[PDB]
Amino acid sequence: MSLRLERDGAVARLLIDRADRRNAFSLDMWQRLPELLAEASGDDALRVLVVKSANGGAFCAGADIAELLANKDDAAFHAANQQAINRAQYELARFRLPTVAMVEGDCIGGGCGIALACDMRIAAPAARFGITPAKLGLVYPLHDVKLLVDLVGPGQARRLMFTGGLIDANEAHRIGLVELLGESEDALVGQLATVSSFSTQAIKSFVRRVLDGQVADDADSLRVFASAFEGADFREGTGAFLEKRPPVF
Amino acid sequence: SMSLRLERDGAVARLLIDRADRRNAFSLDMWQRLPELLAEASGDDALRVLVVKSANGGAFCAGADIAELLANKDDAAFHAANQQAINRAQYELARFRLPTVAMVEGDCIGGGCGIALACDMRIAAPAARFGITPAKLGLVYPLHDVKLLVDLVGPGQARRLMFTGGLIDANEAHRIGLVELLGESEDALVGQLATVSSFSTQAIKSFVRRVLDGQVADDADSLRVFASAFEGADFREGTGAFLEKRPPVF
Amino acid sequence: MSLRLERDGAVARLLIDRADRRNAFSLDMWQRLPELLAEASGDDALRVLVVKSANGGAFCAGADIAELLANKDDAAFHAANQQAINRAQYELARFRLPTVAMVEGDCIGGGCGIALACDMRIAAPAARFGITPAKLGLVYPLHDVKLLVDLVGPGQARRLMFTGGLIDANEAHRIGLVELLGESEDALVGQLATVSSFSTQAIKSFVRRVLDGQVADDADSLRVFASAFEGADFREGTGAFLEKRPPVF
Repeated sequence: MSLRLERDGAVARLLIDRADRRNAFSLDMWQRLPELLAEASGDDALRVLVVKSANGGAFCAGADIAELLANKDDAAFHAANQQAINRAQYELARFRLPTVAMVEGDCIGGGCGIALACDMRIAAPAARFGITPAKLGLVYPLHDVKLLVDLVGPGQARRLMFTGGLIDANEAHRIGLVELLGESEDALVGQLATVSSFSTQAIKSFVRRVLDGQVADDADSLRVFASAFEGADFREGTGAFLEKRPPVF
Repeated sequence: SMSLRLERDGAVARLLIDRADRRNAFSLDMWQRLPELLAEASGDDALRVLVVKSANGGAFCAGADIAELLANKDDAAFHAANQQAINRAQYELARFRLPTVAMVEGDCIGGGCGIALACDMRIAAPAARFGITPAKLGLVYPLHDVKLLVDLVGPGQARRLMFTGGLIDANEAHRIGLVELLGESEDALVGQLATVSSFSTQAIKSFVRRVLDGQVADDADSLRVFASAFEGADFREGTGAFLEKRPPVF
Repeated sequence: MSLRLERDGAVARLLIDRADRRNAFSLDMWQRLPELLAEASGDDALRVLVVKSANGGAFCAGADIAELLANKDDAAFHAANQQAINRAQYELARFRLPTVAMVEGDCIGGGCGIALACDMRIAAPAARFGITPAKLGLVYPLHDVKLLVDLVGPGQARRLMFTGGLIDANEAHRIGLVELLGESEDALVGQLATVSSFSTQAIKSFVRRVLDGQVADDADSLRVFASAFEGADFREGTGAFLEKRPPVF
């Protein structure tokens, strides 16, 4: 399959495997993505989801161009495609566990949307980023405009979206589009896999609350904080600390 | 008075600050003039990008006309009118319908920094310097402009600059996100901005403004705007040009 | 005297003085902090508050570990500690005057919280930063999640909070966690102490309104702006300029 899930204990990988079209997404792939997220989310052992190319190279060149051109006069297709992309983007960005995009090549348009929906991004030296709807007279979904502005601010967001020009790995790192430069996700994934999954999931939800406009602590966020002390992970943390050993979460 | 003037050149318009003998400092009449020139530029259907720059290079804008400030220091009526005129100019520049670029080649201070902040993006040449200096005279900065600054550089850097009134150079402005690009000239960027879809740039600019105004999710309107693109002439030109392996002419 | 306040005219110093526990905070230090803020705030001569270690080295290694372990099953302690930390953080972040954190060593967990609640941070070359609740199965308070996201954005915030990994002074500077690199706060403090305190206090409040979600000027903010022209600092600013002398605010 051109989009598949691999589950390897604490780590799952969402793999994009369509090298002959530079990992371009078709409508069926967009529709499939939420199903794979649901499969991954149902695994209690999972600690981190990695999104990456199955074969290195391009991360995702964006829209399937043959599909775009074949359906350029098809209103039903455009509506279905809009909904599928928006669903996929919405769900990926709110996946319960930490998510990492490993970008080793071109990450364009809808591909950039996928990367933006992950919690953090690692860029290898060949990585390139761009958002190109202005080159076809199209718009970017507001959900994804917000993901972009959240990371790089409105100046860089407009620079990228108005021009549709590509930027390289170092510039993406400089402007905050990617958090890390590196050849592999292994080191980061190792760190993410060993911490408390109670903590990561709760903190992830707090960050989302802040991004959705929450300004101060309220009764619920105070309760979530306090609930940690009743949890098994806190008991493992304190027990491990007393025994001078690493906690095993 | 031609201390602020508009040049319209097809797809590109230039809002030129032309008061070299006062280092491009703004007087009240220039603040009044600014939205009038924006209205003229906006009425042009052929326009694709507005560039804000010095007519003569050097200083972009050294801030408030100091002679005017001192002469009117006890004049409450002047202060009221000046506050409202500046706030109108800033508000309108920040919401200009098309892409705007500030080309900064020298000192960009106070209200001058306000103008640069109200553009969509900024390019800084090597001699560009930036500062917000109201704390040196016991003044405040408008909340609208505080927000423009915090949007770009965050509250730590915003407070560093506004509390001290100290200047930063082009490289530090670039590092903290006050300017998006370093360069001697706007020509390359303007060329890119002039040749993309103006349907796209205007719609996207409005989306970014909705996000900055606190919009969190897509709604009926934003979903409609997105869908409307496929009914547009620019999309038809885009796909037609792609099939013919030629550049689109939007 | 683990936490103490020095008042030196225009400059006050909140000094963390517990070197034998790497400046770790106990409950009583958290409770003492707002009392010292109230004392500082009552001084009309004050222009800037500096938060720093009394003895260089670590800024604050985080929670008093012996205290944490001794109270691991004490619900009353957890409630009191949560309340004290949140109050201290809330009040420090809203102190009426400019605040500067001078970080010369490790700044971890609750220590990073204190640093984040200052207006700006200077890091010396040995400074290191980390937020580590995920290593103990705990959450970070939403107020402090917001302080972090405000500075570094959601990507870097999640990188730091999910891994609990430390970053060095240069990376903290690169991602916007600290505003300045330097060995000493003296130059910055000199600059802050000589500007208008009418201006700094008013501007600080405007920045806070923006962080709390204010998007446009309103009657109140227009009024605050206009009120500057009736103030003694504006008269001193213009009078000094006319007399070609430095202003004395």
